[PDB]
Amino acid sequence: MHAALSTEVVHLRQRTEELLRCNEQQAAELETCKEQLFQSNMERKELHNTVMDLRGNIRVFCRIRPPLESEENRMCCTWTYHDESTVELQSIDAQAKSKMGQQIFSFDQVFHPLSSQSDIFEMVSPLIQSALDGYNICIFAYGQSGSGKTYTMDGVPESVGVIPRTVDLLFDSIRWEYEIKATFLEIYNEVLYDLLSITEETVLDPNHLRHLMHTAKMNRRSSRSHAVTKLELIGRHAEISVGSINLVDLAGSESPNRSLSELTNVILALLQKQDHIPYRNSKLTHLLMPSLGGNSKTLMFINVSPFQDCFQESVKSLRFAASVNSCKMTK
Amino acid sequence: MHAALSTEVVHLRQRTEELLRCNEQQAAELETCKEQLFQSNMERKELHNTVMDLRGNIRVFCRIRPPLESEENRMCCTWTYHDESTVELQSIDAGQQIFSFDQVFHPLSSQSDIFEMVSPLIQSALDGYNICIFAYGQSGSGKTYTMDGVPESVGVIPRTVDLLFDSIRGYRNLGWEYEIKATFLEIYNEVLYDLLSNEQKDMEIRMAKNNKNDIYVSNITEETVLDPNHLRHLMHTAKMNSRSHAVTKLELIGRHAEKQEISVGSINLVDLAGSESPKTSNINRSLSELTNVILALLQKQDHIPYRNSKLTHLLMPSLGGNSKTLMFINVSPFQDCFQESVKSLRFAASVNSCK
Ligand SMILES: Nc1ncnc2c1ncn2[C@@H]1O[C@H](COP(=O)(O)OP(=O)(O)O)[C@@H](O)[C@H]1O
Ligand SMILES: Nc1ncnc2c1ncn2[C@@H]1O[C@H](COP(=O)(O)OP(=O)(O)O)[C@@H](O)[C@H]1O
Ligand SMILES: [Mg+2]
Ligand SMILES: [Mg+2]
Repeated sequence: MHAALSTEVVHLRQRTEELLRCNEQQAAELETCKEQLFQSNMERKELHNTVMDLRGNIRVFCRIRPPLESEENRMCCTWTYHDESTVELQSIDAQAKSKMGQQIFSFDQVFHPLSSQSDIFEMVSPLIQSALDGYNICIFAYGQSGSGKTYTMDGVPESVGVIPRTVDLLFDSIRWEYEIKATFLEIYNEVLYDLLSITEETVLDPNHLRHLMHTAKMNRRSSRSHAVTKLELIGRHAEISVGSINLVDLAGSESPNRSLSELTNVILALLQKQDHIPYRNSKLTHLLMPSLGGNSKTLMFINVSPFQDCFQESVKSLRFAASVNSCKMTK
Repeated sequence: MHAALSTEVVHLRQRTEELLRCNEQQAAELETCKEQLFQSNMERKELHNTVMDLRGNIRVFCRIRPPLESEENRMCCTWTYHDESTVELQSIDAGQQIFSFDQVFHPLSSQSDIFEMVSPLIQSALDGYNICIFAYGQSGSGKTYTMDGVPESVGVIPRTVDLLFDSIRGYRNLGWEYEIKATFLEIYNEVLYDLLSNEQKDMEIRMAKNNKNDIYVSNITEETVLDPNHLRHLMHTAKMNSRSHAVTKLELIGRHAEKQEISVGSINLVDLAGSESPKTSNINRSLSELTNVILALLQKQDHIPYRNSKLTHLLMPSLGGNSKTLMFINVSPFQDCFQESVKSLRFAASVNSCK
């Protein structure tokens, strides 16, 4: 019995130890693997930005939101992702899939419904920073109501969002003298509201802005209005670099008041009709003019719903998103 | 005590079991992380190649060298750098001379400046692309100092290698193992010469083994670099060995055991012979043949006569397709080199002339 037991003890001891060093071996590799994956991710993004710049074409991002717990029984259409920038959608009924069929679109980046509010911002960040270095950055969220425009731009108190993570980046990148001119307005019928037509107030502290913004979001079928938000920056250091971080939140061009229809006519003009562009044919287009044409980095979000009942609309959205990413921004 | 050993056996089993599961869980993590790293690297390579395409798959640069300390008063012609792409020159003792490049390096541009144009292509070579770094110009323009450089200021090749080993080291953290095939040769009068041997012989350019498109130089010395010391040794052995072309080829062969993937690319650092006009008591063919192959590639042609010159045949698998080429046109900042400097630069005109 002694011998036998002895044999076990020895065996298990070697196994325990040989198995222990193996655990360390992996941990070392796991640790290293993360670092490398992290370095790889960082590279792709730097390169993804270099690429989008040299291209010139206004950046277009697709964001596909996940279904809310409420609509737990709401049918979804088939979604295929060919890679980081190409997304396809197919209807539940095959009688439409054969007749024209091939609903595949390719943008600068497609966000899966699992994407977080950070995975989004991390792609917008570069623009926000370039604002300080003297650049006019614009960014809106086209899409049908219920798609995610407001959730992307503003977001929810629980999580966050573009606009407000933007401030945490607008000040952090300052830590040279920087003066900021916050601005809020809205367009229901075709008139401007809030503190404007007239002006704004200056930013003082991150809290003051994080508040000034919350102040505006108050006083808000229901949302067929564009939510713009200007943010002029001032570079002194002591000739004065100036850049604005425009933030627009479109209404929704879903199957129907119709200002968005004039925005598309702009996009089309950004290619053909090089002669007179319908910039001055919409109160929205006018404020977004220094973005669609003039030297300015424009980033648009294309919010879409994964629901079948939204198919026709998703396609209209995706389809319009394609032409926009075709405009070669002068810059 | 049997009981004592008996109790240790149970606890050792509990420990082993609890250990087995910990390791198993780490395996699942590791595999996933490895799977994501490879894909992530695959997209990074794609993104990198896009940037190179955008900057141009065939770029031409100008590099004017500073006046030599061996002549304070030998004349310089009237230079005038219009932008960082255009440059002009003018004679003093006998239209307009204005040429555009992807970038113009003046006499103050350092070797690092030059390498900043190449550095990105080393990554391209490790990602399976074939690069061609060319140094065109008349004797004295600065071709050698550019490509090889000097010990006080190493040139393209030495920097390329240094970057190469560092990047190769890093890649091991992704599961990649890299090997470098080095070959050094000289082309004088359409005749190749091995710079790694003393034995006079014959080396013909035959088709590769795994591809009727790749090249193969029979009787060539193909060293498999063991480490930077080995390579260092070779490069020195080779320099020790005018009117010919010098070609230092680095073949980057990466292997990924786990994914069973390979990545084969190559850097072709060429030191073209002088482009001047000969006298009495030719190479200017393998040279014109080279510029034409680059011009032919630009105009996107079909029937390219690579096999025309010994050089264009050798670099054939690196002059077309995904391949990237940098043409550093060296120039002498002197009046007596006006005609030639204009000739050298004039090539840039033909390059961008391709609408
Ligand atoms: N990406 C997302 N992840 C989680 N929830 C989202 C996401 N996008 C939108 N939502 C939620 O979906 C609903 C519609 O979003 P919302 O921004 O109001 O659509 P829109 O503003 O385009 O009409 C809201 O209930 C919102 O809080
Ligand atoms: N950028 C430079 N800086 C300092 N010296 C240079 C530079 N370019 C060329 N030279 C020098 O000019 C001379 C010309 O030789 P080289 O560069 O090999 O010319 P080539 O290859 O065109 O025949 C060499 O002595 C070299 O060291
Ligand atoms: Mg809304
Ligand atoms: Mg030389």
